[PDB]
Amino acid sequence: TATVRRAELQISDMDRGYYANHSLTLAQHPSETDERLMVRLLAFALFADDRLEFGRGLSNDDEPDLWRRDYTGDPDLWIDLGQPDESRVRKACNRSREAVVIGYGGQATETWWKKHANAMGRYRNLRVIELDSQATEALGALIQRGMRFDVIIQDGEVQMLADHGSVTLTPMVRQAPAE
Amino acid sequence: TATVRRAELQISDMDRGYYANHSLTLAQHPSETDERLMVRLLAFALFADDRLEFGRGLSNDDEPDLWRRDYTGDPDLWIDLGQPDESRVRKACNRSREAVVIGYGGQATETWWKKHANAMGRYRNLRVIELDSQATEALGALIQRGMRFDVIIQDGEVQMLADHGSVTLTPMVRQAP
Repeated sequence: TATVRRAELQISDMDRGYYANHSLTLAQHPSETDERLMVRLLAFALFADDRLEFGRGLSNDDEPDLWRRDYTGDPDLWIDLGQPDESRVRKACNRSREAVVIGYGGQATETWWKKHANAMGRYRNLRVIELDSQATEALGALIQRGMRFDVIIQDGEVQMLADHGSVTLTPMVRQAPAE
Repeated sequence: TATVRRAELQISDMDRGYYANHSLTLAQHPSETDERLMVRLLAFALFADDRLEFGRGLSNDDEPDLWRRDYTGDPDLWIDLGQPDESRVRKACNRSREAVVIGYGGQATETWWKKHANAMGRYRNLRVIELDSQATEALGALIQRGMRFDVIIQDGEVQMLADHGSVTLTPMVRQAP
């Protein structure tokens, strides 16, 4: 039994020049924790677009957790949460204009990076970011069936502000595509 | 007219606890020696951040060699290479959260420090480092149009490793916040 959540995001991104409002619906898979759901919501806010959509990346074969696809269907942006294996990383870079991995697993994610850092330099269209695990776990505690967040982004720092609590974190960029 | 230099850096910095890969394009100003191009690439590695940028070149006096700026436009980090005037350092320190002076050149740097130590000590947000001139010269000889370096930093010692060569150095911290 999946459960559907509503999320309203009022986004103020100083870094992007992005100000918009998003009325979202998220189906929480039975295997998806509250923490992972909120990381997906946060991911949407970090990359928010009129055309960004949640994929069903948890019936895990073909889709990312989030994606923006061009007007002919091909992925422009492919976002996978967690610690995808090498083949999943390779696939995403090969399949999409930009691929993003968003890790949040604490020591596991640092160890994963140091293990694969030399390797992942082989990709030029990959963005790897790491979120502090204690912050994501605090963010998961703010989960509700009907949510409203101000997402304030400024100088690489993100605040997720609701009437019932707040979490602020600074995503760590391990790798970004060449501009 | 600028010479386009691409560089990939794979940084493992055990002193900052900073681990990241960076893909950069530098414009080697026609007046910029290969040595100081590589010093500038090294300066990025020493202070690497996703929001660290290269300033415009010798063509523009008034920008630092590298900087990180806030949404406001205030420099969070201000980095000058060589022997800047004390008045320029004073102004940089006043407008930026931290300013950095990276000395390279050899005998140029020591005398600049013999003259300026006192006045610069009253800017408590200033960092001043000196790079050995033998090392920066060796670093410059490793220049190419498409460069890939592993950068390992531990206990103040930096190793820049490429397929075609390696350089090790220990920057000398003359002043720090």
